[PDB]
Amino acid sequence: LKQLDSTYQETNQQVLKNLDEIFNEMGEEDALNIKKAAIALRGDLALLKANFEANELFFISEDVIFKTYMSSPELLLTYMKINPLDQNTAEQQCGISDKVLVLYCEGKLKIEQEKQNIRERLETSLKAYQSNIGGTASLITASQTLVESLKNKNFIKGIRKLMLAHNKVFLNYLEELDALERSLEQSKRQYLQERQSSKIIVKLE
Amino acid sequence: LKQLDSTYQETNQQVLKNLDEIFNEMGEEDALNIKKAAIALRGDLALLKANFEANELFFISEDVIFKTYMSSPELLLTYMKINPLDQNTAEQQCGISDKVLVLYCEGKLKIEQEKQNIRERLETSLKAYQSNIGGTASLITASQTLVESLKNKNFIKGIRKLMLAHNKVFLNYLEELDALERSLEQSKRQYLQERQSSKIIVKLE
Repeated sequence: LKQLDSTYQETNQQVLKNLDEIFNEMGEEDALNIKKAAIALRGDLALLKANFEANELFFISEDVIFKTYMSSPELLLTYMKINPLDQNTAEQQCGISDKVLVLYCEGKLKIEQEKQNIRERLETSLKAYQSNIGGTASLITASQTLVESLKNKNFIKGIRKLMLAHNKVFLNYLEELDALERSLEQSKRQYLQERQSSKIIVKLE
Repeated sequence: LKQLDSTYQETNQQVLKNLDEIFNEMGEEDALNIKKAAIALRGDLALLKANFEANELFFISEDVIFKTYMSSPELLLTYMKINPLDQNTAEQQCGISDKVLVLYCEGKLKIEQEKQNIRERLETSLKAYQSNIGGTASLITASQTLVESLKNKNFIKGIRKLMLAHNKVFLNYLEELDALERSLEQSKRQYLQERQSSKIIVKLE
């Protein structure tokens, strides 16, 4: 049982952690729909958690009963001697001359009372579970699909964006060489100007 | 760029990490299909990684060129003075009386050579990318869907299994009280036997 809890509680935290990842008329109703589902799933999980915690509290106190005065007939009858029933029920159901048989009768009633207390708690636990489980499951499935979808988009985006950056670097080298080449043709043009000037000047004595 | 890498490389590791989660004729071809897709995605990612690494190596060495002898016409012409072209090309394309114009001609050729070297590398990078990206994307989507699906099944299983364990605990208390009650009726039956014996014996003097 102790293990089953830690598994349940990691599931619980992690699903909630997933939900924390958050912040035309078709997409309006969707954008709402997502966050309505998130608060709906927080509620669901809160109710299921409280219900598991209620049972586990009951189990601790109940286990002690089955170790002590519900552990054997002898201990039951000793316990009933010390803790008799309301004279109300003892008159009506256990009105017997034999005091020992009264003790047996009271023991039987106490067992029936405890059976009932356990039945009631189980039925309560089943209803809490049953009224949240189908919606909870759907909502977990929905949000995992969202987690998946976003991660997936980000993995692929991470590959594209680097590739586009690499292409920009390559194309930039080409831009730079074009600039360098036009700048060199211009330097050539000025050299040719300077040397045709120098030719003319030197010729003149 | 440095950032874009770390994002890409987390994507890379995490997708591979996902794949590490691993180990009627309809389900035969599926069970194979999953692991064939996994090795197919390892290959894809290995090729894309090598291609990004090849470019980033080239960028380091290339950036130095554009800082040094491709940074200006003056430095180019100084560099060409020190490192002239093969006399092969210099004869055929730069056969000029003016040694300075030969230097300009050679500079222009060197720029054209570098443009070509960059074009070739870009086209190589585009082909490596283009021949793996569509399959890689599909396969990432497929495996995320598997990651999602398994997690989802385990979250919900984690809730059911605890609930079933709680129901077993409740029902066990009921089993125990039934046992206790039959055991008490039996203790009563023996008391009644012992006391009817005691009644008979005491009466006899």
